[PDB]
Amino acid sequence: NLKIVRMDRTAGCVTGGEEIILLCDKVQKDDIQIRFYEVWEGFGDFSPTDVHRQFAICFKTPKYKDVNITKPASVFVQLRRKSDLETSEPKPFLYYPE
Amino acid sequence: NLKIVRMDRTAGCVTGGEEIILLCDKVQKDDIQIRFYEVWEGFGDFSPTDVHRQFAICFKTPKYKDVNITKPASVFVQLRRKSDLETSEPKPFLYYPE
Repeated sequence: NLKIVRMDRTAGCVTGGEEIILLCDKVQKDDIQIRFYEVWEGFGDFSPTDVHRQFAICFKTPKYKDVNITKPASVFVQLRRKSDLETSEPKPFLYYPE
Repeated sequence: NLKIVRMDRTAGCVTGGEEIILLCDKVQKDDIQIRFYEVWEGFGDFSPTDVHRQFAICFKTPKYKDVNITKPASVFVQLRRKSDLETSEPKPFLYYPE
């Protein structure tokens, strides 16, 4: 089962598109997503080639639901397997205004 | 043989101590170093537990040789095996003034 071991950033701008490196326990590159949620949900933008040897993922943050927030919005991020929707424990993530 | 596949930062402040995540091809956690060089050399600060499943390394940058530079200093970074001193191809890295 799924685990986010580390992320180099736990915050990002509401506009999205910012690169993060996430370290995970073993995943399958074609059966993995990164889900940001609050239910609002957005997905990390990456392809299977951005999964590094099943143990890391380089991705770009999704745009948050509201790019006009005036203060930070606390969300969660989890790994999720596409096939059976199994998830990791969530990590907090802070979206901040532009 | 050794390869730096990606680093989340390719620059840092001369004072060192900044966290980087490096993605690499397979290493042994007890037989790996990260060497910054220009011969001046400094080493990434990490322990074997900071090596993630042999495919990534979380480390802190070394302090540069001169913390009083007034413009950026271009150095190289390589993986190096401690046992036999085998190295990866170098990646450029820019140190910048405080």
